[PDB]
Amino acid sequence: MADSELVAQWEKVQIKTFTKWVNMHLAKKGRKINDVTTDFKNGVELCALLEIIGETTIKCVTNPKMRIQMTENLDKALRFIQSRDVKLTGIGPTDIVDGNVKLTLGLVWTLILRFAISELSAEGLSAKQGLLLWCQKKCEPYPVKVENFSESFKDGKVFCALIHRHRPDLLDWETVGEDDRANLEKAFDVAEKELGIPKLLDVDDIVNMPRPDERSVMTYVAALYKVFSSNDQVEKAGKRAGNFLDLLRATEGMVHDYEQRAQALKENIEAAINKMNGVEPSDEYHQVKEQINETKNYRKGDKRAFIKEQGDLATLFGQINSKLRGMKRPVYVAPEGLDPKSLEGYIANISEAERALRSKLNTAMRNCLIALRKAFADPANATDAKINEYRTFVTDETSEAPLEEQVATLKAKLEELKQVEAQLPPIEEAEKACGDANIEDNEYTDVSFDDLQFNYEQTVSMFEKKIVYIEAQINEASSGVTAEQMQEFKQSFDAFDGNHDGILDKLEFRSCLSSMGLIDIDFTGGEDAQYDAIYNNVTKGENGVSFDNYVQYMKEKNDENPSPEQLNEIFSTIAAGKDSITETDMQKAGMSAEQIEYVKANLPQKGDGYDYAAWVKT
Amino acid sequence: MADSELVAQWEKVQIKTFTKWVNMHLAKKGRKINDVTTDFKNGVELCALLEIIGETTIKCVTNPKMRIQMTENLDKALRFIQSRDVKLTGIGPTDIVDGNVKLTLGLVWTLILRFAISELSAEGLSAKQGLLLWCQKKCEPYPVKVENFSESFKDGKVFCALIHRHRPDLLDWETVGEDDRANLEKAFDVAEKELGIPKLLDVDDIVNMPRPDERSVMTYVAALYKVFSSNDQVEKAGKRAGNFLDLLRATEGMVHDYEQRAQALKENIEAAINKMNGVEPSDEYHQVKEQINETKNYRKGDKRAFIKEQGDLATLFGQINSKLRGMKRPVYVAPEGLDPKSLEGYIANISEAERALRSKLNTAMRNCLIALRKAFADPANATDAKINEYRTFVTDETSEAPLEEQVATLKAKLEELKQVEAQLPPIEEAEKACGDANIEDNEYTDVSFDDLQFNYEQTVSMFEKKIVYIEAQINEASSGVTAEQMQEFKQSFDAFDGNHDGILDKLEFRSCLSSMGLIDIDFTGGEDAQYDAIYNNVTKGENGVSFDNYVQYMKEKNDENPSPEQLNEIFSTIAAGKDSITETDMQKAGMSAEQIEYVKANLPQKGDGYDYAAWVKT
Ligand SMILES: [Ca+2]
Ligand SMILES: [Ca+2]
Repeated sequence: MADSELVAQWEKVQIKTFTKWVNMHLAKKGRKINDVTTDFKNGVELCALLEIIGETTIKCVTNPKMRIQMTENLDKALRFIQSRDVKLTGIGPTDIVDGNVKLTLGLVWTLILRFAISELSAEGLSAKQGLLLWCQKKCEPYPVKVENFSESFKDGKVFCALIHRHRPDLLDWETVGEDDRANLEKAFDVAEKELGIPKLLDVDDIVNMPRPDERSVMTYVAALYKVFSSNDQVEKAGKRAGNFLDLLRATEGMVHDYEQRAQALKENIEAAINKMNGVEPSDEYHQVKEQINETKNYRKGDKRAFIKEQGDLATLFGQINSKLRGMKRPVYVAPEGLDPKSLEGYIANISEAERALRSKLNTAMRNCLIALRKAFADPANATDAKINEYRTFVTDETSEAPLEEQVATLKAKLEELKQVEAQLPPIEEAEKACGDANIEDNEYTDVSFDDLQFNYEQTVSMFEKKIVYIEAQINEASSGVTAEQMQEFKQSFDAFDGNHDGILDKLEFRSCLSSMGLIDIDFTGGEDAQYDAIYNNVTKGENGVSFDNYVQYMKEKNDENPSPEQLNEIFSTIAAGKDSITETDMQKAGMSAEQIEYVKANLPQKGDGYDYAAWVKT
Repeated sequence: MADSELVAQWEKVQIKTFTKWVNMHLAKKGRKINDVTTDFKNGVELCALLEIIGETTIKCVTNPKMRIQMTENLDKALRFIQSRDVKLTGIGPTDIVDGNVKLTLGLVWTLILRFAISELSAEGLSAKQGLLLWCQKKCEPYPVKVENFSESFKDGKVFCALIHRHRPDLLDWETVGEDDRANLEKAFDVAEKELGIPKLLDVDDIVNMPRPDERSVMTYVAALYKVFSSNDQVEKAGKRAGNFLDLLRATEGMVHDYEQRAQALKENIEAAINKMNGVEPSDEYHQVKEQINETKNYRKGDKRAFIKEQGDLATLFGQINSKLRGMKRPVYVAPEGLDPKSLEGYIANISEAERALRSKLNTAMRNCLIALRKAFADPANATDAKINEYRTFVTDETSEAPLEEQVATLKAKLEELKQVEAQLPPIEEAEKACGDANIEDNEYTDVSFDDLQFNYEQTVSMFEKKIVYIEAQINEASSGVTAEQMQEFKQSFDAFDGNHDGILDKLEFRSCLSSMGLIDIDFTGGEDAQYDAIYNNVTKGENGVSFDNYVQYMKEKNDENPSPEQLNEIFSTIAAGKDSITETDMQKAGMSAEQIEYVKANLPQKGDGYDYAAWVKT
């Protein structure tokens, strides 16, 4: 009969915990019982416990005098119990009054089930088993087995499981799983101070006993169910889902922003490649420079922005994926061809498009450059060569032809070279072009434009000179001008003829004459009127100065000059016979001091006089 | 006796002309004679003729009464004649009184010689012959023979010769040489109106006679000699030499000016060639451009001036030579090596020096150019190639080596490439150089500097990424971070780390957190003080943010996130058992409208509720 001590010990525990359960409710009305087996005998404490948990007015006798009134009290109380789905055919009021142990404890038992765990029953499952299923489901991750209401809860790691499964903030879990005194005390303490569940079970007489009482344990779990089921626990569970949903919702915002922007970037890179593939490399320099310059704006602007953006997105996609890795949720997969690895390839492309464009533009500029240099070099080299061929021709004097023919030949060859004059202003333009295009190296020619202009002018003037000199040779008999002499007239005349019309202007002629100093008249209140008349005298009409008129004048002025014999007479007459010319003779003759000085300077002296034999020598 | 009519005829002419000579002198005192043979008989007219030509007072009887007084008169007159060198031993006063023809005419003759042509006699030459020599010398260019005083002067072209030889302004010469009446009348007329010589010879009785009288002709020539000998004729001859000397003197000025200037030009061209031959073609671009530019100043300035000056001088030398050709004088020969043909060669030279210099400068610029392009192209091509070799290496995943070794290998190869970073700023400088030197074509490379910088940065970042990911693989067991997961942390952290010190600044960290939105706290009067404390919480000291600290925080934040089973409970508790979550449950649970919207948006609906089987699925 050892299986008799265990039955008793349990009764001692089941009386403690069923008492601890009644006054937990009675307390809300200030009432209290000491022992369920003895304090329910008068009926009063049961009726008042029923009125608090059931919320109905039962007005029983507070001080029952006779066993009849105690019984009277219980019938009113038993009517209330029976009305709710409870079976009470077995028990009568007579024995609950007597204070019968197991029937009182069986009645306290029936009420508990109705008022704490009746909700659990599920068409094929008793109150005990539906509560057991509720324990079982809430303990799936935990290293406990929940198999009965005695053996399973002895350990007490199942009591801790029920609090951590519902509220992980109140008792941390991996600090559970060794001591049986500890984990229980911690759990009963947690339900007492923070859940408001009174310590209905003693910590010491569950650890001391081989198996705890099944009914006592069930009472506590039911109380635990009501607190965790409580409205406030639902509210706590609201805030928790809130926190989790909100993070996903901010993360929705993050995936939307990335999507809008990733698309944008893909589109923009695409736009750029169309532009780049589209542009066609110019033949013209200022255009190609402009095309080159264009690329530099992109490299400077957009290109920079496109790299940065792809960066930022690779950032965003990574960050977003971290957050879902963090939430234990599945990773974000970006729409086909908007993953960042895809995105990076797009950058690759426009980099590939740029490199192909500028290289294409590079050869353009190179080619353009070459063409520009040859646009001045090939003509100028053709032209330098032409003038030179004609230079050599006028330089050649091996001809054995008649002079009149040589003149005709010359003027004929002159025309050709004169024709060249028009090609000069195009080549000047082509050199200037090379200048604008910034080239300070030619490489195809040494020659310059100014060299061409100067060489041409010289060769043209060279022809003009040889023409006149052979024309004056032809004319020597006819007009008494030394061929040689004529050159000098042509030479002088040309060089004042400011235009090249071979006629001197009234202004233009005066300077020529003024140069040679033939106009003795100077200043005198500007007494150049004589010139008005001299101009007219020279030009018979003529409204300008003829080369022939010019020459006429000069021949006329030359005729005024005495011959050397005629010169001799003048001196003879000065000296009155003697060849020696004394200073006194000249002074008496009236000559200016300066004239005398020249005579002395220029004439060899014999004795007291100056001989003039050498001047007459010819 | 025909040679008797000629002797008479002559006497008739010699009386006319000897009379015409006496009263020419007598006129100056108002006195006059009609005939020398009859009016000298009284002596008075002779004495008075003697007193005018001799300038001495003889006071003879004006009205001689007796043949004795007439004779008396002549003795006084004959004393005066004899005193001057004259021979008069033959003639007496008695016969001159009688009126003897040939002796009177012989006495008139002797006086004429003394008072008009005595000057001519020259120790071996009679008065007649010295006068004849004087005629002979003054008629050297003329087509006359002067052989006697009769036959030679008959023609009269010798009388014209004497006036043109002395004064060519009064009777022009080539309008002489046909008519004998004409040329004589013109000459006698010229001496009458402009010389003041009276027509002592009749024009008609020299043309009518076979030979004119020798003595009559001589009388006129003597008179002609005195007028041409006259002071005023000397003065006229002064002005004439003046005019000729002065022209030479102005011409002296012209040869001096040319000489000073021709020298100058020769010297200056010389100076210029020394400069040109002296300059040495630079290796450096800005210098060579400067050397090129220098030439352009000369071509623009001096060169122009040197051509002009040589022109002007060729003008001056020609003009001067014309004037001496004009003066019948010998031509000016310029000092050896200052003739204009010489001068033109000097211009040739400096043109030759210029062409050699700029060509030499041209190849310089060409070379300079090439060097400059290769100074960027060869390094950049070396560098593009290096980075790419390292790119391929990090791209290679064929390795079968241990991970720890692969990490060591990687960081080791990373150092090398990190070293390159310093070569980048030199190549940027070398590209910029090419830019200043105005080259928009390269030709030796397609590559750019920005391409190098970007490719480098990408490859360096590529290494950093693969290092951390293999390091997180190695660490997975130790620290419960998905290798993959760690990247995201590194990825995010790096991208806010504004410097590259792998530590985030207080400012720098806040942005990172702010980005992810983990800091719920915002605005509230700037209530970021919590952050002060959160920063400190993250960084234990630490005065910055550790990558390990960063990661710690994130693991900490990740741990706060419930598992999918833990998520299930929260929903179970909301729904109080049923899997279907109604809107009302969530509203009663207290959840925000937005949370509810997300639930509906994200969760498949069964009946009246929203299932959460898929979220728990994992
Ligand atoms: Ca003109
Ligand atoms: Ca930093």
